[PDB]
Amino acid sequence: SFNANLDTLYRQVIMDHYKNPRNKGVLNDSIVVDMNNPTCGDRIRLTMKLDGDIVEDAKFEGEGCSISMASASMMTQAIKGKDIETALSMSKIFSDMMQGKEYDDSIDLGDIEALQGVSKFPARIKCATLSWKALEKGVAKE
Ligand SMILES: [Zn+2]
Repeated sequence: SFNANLDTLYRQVIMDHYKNPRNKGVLNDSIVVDMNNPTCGDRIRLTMKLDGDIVEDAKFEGEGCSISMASASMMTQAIKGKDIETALSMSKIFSDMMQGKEYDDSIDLGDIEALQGVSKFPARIKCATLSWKALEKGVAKE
């Protein structure tokens, strides 16, 4: 069916980020945040190189389900070059998309919109948010 094909296309984007992750590794001279989601057993180490308040670079290492690792990939791709304020606005928009609301759709959220499917399964919301919590934890360390 058509809804099925659209779901499959979304899923193919998510699997592209899971099997072709962006920004894998660990940055030198960076903020390091470790974060884990015991409710799925996902763990991530996010590093961020900030130029003042500009996300100059962001990498992650980790192990978890397709959702958490794909979300980390999409987040690192989406926030690079943005200021902290914009990254946090993107985090709030993503949270709203996760909660099922009408999120702000006039700022570059890139690949992240494929993760809207996950609002359908509440238990998987934690997977999708792991990286963003690390991001927030990262930038509340100034
Ligand atoms: Zn998970």
